[PDB]
Amino acid sequence: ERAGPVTWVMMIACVVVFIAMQILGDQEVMLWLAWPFDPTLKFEFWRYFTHALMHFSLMHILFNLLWWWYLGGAVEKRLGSGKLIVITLISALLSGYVQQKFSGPWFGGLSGVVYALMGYVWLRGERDPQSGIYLQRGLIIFALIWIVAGWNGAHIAGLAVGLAMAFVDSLNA
Amino acid sequence: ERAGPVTWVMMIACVVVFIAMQILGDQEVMLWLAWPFDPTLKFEFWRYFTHALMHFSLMHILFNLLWWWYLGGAVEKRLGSGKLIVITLISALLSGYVQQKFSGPWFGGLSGVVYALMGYVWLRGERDPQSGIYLQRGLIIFALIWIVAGWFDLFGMSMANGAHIAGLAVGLAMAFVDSLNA
Repeated sequence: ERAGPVTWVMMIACVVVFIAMQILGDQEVMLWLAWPFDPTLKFEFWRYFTHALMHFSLMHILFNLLWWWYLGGAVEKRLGSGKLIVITLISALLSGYVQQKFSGPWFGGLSGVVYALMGYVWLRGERDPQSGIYLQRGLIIFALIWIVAGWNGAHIAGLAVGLAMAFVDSLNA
Repeated sequence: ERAGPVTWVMMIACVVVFIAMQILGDQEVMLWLAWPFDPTLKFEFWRYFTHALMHFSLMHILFNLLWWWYLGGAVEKRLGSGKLIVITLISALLSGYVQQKFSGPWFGGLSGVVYALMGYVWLRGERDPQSGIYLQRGLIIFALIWIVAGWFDLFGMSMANGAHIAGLAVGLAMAFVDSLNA
């Protein structure tokens, strides 16, 4: 079993983004991918999303990609790539907007999306067991500890998203 | 022209597309602007949004652009273009997903985003009256005489449509969040 394209291309890219940042420096890269930090840049749409692709530390990228590898691979595997992409896009945007709103356009990371995967995977397994998707009991808290690991709101919004779609999804059948 | 840049470009973009669809026919333009309909296109990212650019009838694009211009406008003036772009992006995404999910990839319209702006606008005025934004009581009602003139003043069945609740949810979300700061 190998992880799907979505899950893979995200990991690799975030590794390639960390790439540039280490070399060129955090500053230079965010100058390129950061959430619109000036009106002049407001129409540069990629910015609404590319901020997820940026990490500032070893631990930061390491845990985010582990949660993304495990959750993100399970979702793409059982429910498909489309399901992963949307959860990602919406959660990246929502969280990005809540972050930008309260603390400035200078941030980066795949933690907003991770929290969405945590709320989506966990919720479905609980509501729609047979669906195949669920958050392993042991890992519930390597992650609820990643949920309580931070105490954030730019993380709640993302959780809300995961939770939202998961509700919709365990709402069909 | 008083309407801001976002509001303005979106309307022009919709007219330019509707025209093209007319032309090349709805089929062709969807081919290009429809939510990914085949794995081969899954990574053509514009598609996840561009679906909102297409309309299938005169009355479709009309009321859509009317509410967009009335509502979109207001937001963009009183709250900035950023606020309108993000509302447009998150609601286009969440509502197109729901749609696709339950009814496939062939759709279109700016109705999902209209449900979001209405919800936001309305909700923000009710919670943050002073923010300056609100949905004119009559207007609110030209939505409610309507949820209540298809639901109550009935016609079809119940227009509380699949993709329109997610769109609404988004706006109600961001509104609830913006009326939460102060």
